[PDB]
Amino acid sequence: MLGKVALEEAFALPRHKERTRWWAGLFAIDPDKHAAEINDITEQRIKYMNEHGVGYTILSYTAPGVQDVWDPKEAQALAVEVNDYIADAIKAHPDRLGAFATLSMHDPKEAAEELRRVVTKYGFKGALVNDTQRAGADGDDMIFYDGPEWDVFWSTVTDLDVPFYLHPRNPTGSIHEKLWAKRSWLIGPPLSFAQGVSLHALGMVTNGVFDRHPKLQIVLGHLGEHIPFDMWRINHWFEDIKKPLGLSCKLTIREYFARNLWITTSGHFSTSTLQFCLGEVGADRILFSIDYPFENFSDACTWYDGLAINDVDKRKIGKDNAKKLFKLPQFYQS
Amino acid sequence: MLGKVALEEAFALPRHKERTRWWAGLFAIDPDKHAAEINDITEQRIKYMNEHGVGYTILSYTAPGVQDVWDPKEAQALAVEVNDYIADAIKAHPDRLGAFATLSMHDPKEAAEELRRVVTKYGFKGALVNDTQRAGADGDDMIFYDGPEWDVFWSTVTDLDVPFYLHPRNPTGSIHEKLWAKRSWLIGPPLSFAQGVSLHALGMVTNGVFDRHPKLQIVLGHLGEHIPFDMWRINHWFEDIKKPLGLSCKLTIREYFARNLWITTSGHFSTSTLQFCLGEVGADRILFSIDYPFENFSDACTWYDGLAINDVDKRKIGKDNAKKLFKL
Amino acid sequence: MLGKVALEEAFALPRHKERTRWWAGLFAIDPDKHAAEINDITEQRIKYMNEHGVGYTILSYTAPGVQDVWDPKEAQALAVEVNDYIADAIKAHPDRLGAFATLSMHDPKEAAEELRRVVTKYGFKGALVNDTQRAGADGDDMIFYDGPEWDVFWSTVTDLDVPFYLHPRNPTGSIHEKLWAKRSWLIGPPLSFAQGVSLHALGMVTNGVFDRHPKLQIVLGHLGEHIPFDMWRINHWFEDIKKPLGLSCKLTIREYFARNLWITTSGHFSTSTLQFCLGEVGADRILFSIDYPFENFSDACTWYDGLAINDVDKRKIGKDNAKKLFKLPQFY
Amino acid sequence: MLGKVALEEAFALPRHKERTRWWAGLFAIDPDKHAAEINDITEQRIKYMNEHGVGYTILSYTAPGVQDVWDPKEAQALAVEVNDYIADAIKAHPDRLGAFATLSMHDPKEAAEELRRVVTKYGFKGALVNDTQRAGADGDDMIFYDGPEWDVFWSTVTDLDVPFYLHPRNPTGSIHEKLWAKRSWLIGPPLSFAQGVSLHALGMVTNGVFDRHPKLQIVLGHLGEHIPFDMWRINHWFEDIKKPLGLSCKLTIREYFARNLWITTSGHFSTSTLQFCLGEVGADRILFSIDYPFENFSDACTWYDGLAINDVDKRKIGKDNAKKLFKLPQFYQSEDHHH
Ligand SMILES: [Zn+2]
Ligand SMILES: [Zn+2]
Ligand SMILES: [Zn+2]
Ligand SMILES: [Zn+2]
Repeated sequence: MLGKVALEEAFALPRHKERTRWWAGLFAIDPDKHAAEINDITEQRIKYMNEHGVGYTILSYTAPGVQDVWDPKEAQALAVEVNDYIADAIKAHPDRLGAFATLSMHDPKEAAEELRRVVTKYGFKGALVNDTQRAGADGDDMIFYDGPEWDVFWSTVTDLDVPFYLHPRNPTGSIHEKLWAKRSWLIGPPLSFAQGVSLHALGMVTNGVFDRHPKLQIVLGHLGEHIPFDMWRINHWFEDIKKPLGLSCKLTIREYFARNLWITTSGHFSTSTLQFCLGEVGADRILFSIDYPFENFSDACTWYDGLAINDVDKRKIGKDNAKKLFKLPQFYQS
Repeated sequence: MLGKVALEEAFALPRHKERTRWWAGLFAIDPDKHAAEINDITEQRIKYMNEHGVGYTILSYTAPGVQDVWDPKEAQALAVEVNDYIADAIKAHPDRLGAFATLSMHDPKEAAEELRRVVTKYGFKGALVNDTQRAGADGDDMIFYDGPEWDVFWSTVTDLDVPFYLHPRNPTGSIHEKLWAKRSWLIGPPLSFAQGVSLHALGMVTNGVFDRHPKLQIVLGHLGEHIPFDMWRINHWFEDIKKPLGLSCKLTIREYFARNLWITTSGHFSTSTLQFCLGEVGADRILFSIDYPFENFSDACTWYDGLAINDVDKRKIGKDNAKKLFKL
Repeated sequence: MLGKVALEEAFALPRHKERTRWWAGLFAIDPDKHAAEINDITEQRIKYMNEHGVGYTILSYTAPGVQDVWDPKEAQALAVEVNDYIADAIKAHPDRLGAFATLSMHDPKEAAEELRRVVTKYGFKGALVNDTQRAGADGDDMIFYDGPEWDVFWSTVTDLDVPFYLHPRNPTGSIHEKLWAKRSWLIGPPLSFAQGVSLHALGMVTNGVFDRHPKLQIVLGHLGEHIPFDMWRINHWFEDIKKPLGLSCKLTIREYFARNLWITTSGHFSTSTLQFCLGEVGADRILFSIDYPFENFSDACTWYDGLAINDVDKRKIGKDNAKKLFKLPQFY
Repeated sequence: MLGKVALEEAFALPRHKERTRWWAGLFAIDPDKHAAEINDITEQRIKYMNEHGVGYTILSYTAPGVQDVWDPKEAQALAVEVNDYIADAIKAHPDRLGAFATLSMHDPKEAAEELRRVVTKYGFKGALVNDTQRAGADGDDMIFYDGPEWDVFWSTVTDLDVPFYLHPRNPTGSIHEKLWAKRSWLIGPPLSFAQGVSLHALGMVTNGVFDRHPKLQIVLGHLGEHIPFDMWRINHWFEDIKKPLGLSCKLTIREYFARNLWITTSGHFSTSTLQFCLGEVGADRILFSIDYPFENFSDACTWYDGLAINDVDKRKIGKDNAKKLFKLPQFYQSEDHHH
């Protein structure tokens, strides 16, 4: 399939040589290759897109990124620097590249203003945030976005009518020490990533974010970070036990997955899991994505192009869902 | 289908009735009925079994159980007390009721001896443990069982050749405060339970427990506590990235699910997820279970009895897999 | 779920006392209740709709119906009689009942004119035809609609922009005797029905009906009459073998199922097969239906309402697909 | 996966090479290659097996084969010729090649005697028959095997305890004229094949063949010739409607699929349909198959080797179900010449 759209696609700031090499060494068997590709915006990245039937990618800042920065002024300065950098870096290829906003999430009003700045000025397509904001004087705390103090931010997101991609981050601080340090091969894609995002997303559900902000679109990578596996079980326990005991969110978990939540295929090129999600989530709410350069184009795209599924859903998941959700202009081979 | 076998089926101690009823306020819409049913062994429990086609259930101590007790002497005494209690309580129904061992997991040698004691004396079918053992100052510490100090325990488990059921427990202490207190509707079946068990089970995988103890059978409830959903993703990251970087476990995740792991249908009466698991896990390693009394018999058994799947797999999952695994 | 739409729902003419008795003797355990329910249009049928959350049903003439009549003038007269009868019988329930055209398919131009007559005069939502038209002396011949001479009829269907539901018919004549008489319990839903419809519908594909008429919408019951089970196998043999050897289809079989074909859940209340069809066909092309009164409302509707599937597709399949495809107005 | 076993794998007689090459013009893009490969037993065939991880194949006579021959004496003589031919042709490779019996099915006792002859003398693994036997004048009649006169045959099959593979055959004669001549692109794999076998197999079910012969094992290719798609629909209509009206078979359709029927993956390299069949049929009754040379080894084996399903079911379907059902030699894989 030509003209696919992918949107969990990372870049790094070239000056961050040590940080990029550190993350590369934890996520890639060839870390110098990883570094070259996460730094490149317009050369190898577009050659891969041309080679593998990808018309358009929406770029986002690497994890942990700004969500690792616990000093609010340093975090804000890095978010601004990243946003200005990537807007300029993609300027030559508006037919191939868009960007998501990078945000410091220490303060709701500040994040709202920066999101508004770069969506309005640069035409960014939404925001991508690496789960909770690392915080505290020494980086031991974390900020979730499901409390009412974030209403001023979520109302900006819905006023702009752009999605928010809730990406994972590595575990840090006392949580890292107590749960993960002694089984550290589970940090990242094997388990820790999905546990963080699913906690936060279901926090958004059960703490009323989607009730207060019913137009809000939240995107989850990796086929939904475990959640569809338990769609039956979560729904049974919410509807039959937790709501009788006081849970007051207005809709069912299935209704939130129909109206507010999306899942992507990033890093999860599983035909069997995708077929399962056709039932539990539905092709209208599933988006192709790669997770480049943590994943390579060939793996994602040979898998997707090879899917022996119906042509309507293959087109929707491959590009047409994203074209409508992100209001995309005509892009290469759209 | 008649003669079904279920094995994530809880009881509590009668002397804890008030405590039991207090805690039931968070997960039972009728806490008085929940306390009555969890304390009952041979009356209502067997009546439900007879009415819903359950020939045999293996009973286990309710969560958090002994894993909530951070004083080692008190924990050990309670495990002993519970094991003797349930052996005596079920003794008149050998054809309908078995038991899993209850253990204090503060000390590997201590836990191995108590497991050996009750398996040999009472014919218990295995052990069931509610995830990590609370310990340390004020019970804020957590004991996982994937470190080398637990080899002496796992060696006793395989010597006895009985399975070990890794059951969830609620988050406690500072972890509870940091992650769950502000989104507490997610505590239990909605999310926290599976996050705990999958962390611990995949710690056993990656820290080599099944390589040092290849006979070991670990049973997971709730269709595998998220793990089968990511069978492809875990496998890809383990084989293609983590092992080249240094991960040293000898088998693939799929190989551990064929040799060492089992999943049950407890609290997960999902034809959709079960079908997905038929491909990713396989009918030979899936066991029916209920999670009574947090779940009721009618929900679990109406679902399973109505499953429109092939005859041979339905019988394997409903009873024959468990008959052979636990040698009933 | 409330407001469901069903559209493989049959009626008979009340004067046909014996032809209803015969058909019921093969496919119904209570011939009395069957006759009473297939004859009813506004009473027990709306009672069932009210008890089971069905907002609207599109009614169609029983099988084999007009396709059993090999005398063209008797066949055309029955299609006219049926079309006037049902349009009258449903007129006081426009928020609950619609109708498909009944057609004699002896002649493309004749059938076209009658379809245009009843769509224009009564607002019928399409046509429903019970597979091939019996023809010739004794009625042993069969008229298929995939030849170029049917272009004027399919051109009418796409001009009116209404769907054509290709319903099964029993096996008759020499074919019945040679293949079905000595294994007659397979006649109908067990096997014969799907073998007829799949032959005809795949005839339309490979003889170019959808290439000449790209806007044409054909609806198949019973989750597609076996075809989705072989979507991979048909696709492989068409693309890799039949097309190098002459098959001139512009599109793949999957593309025709995306653009021209639909399937319904009539008489196939199988969660297993539906889930499989979400992959092979897709929720946008699947329609709830019952096959009343051969099936009862309770079986179809307790199954559908109970489906533990995503909310978007449950709404689309249950009602919203049909609302858009049949340009249904406000109803409940 | 090495050591895979396939068993819908055809050959033709060399003396028919010109007729074979002609007919391949309709179902092979390179009919010269098709004729060369369907006529070869030990060279290219085994080379493909070596290259693609196939340890063992059971060979059978191509369709329509003896079922096309409506003179009973000619058909019997051909079946005998074919059986002696293939037994001799495969005899040096017992760890790579087995054979199914080829039968004339004009007369039950004659067919039973030939099946017994070649199972006993040659160690054939079962029978493979291309649906109904052409009979009568002009060969326009059809002999089905679900009537009571075939009981003597099915008792021989269960006494020998070998399976019977019910393979398709092209439509012929008047049925071909009436239904398929004007939509000839549906003849074969696209539709006609499955319609024939499913009618015949469900005739066996509803006419009580598996009640009179409960040990009988019938194998269906192409993931069951449509039938599992309608497992729910067939079961509902059998149990709730047709049995009250007089259908007298004793078990459900699911019970026959657990006890008497097998399906193979021949010509149906569909992860989607296979997964569906895991639920409706179960991995214990599913067998890998290729349908060579109509299908090529690369298509079947790259698909099967790439399947991301649980290890145990993959081994059962790929070889272990067949190793037990057809009593393959222990250590046969030591001869697999794997690359
Ligand atoms: Zn990522
Ligand atoms: Zn439990
Ligand atoms: Zn009907
Ligand atoms: Zn074949």
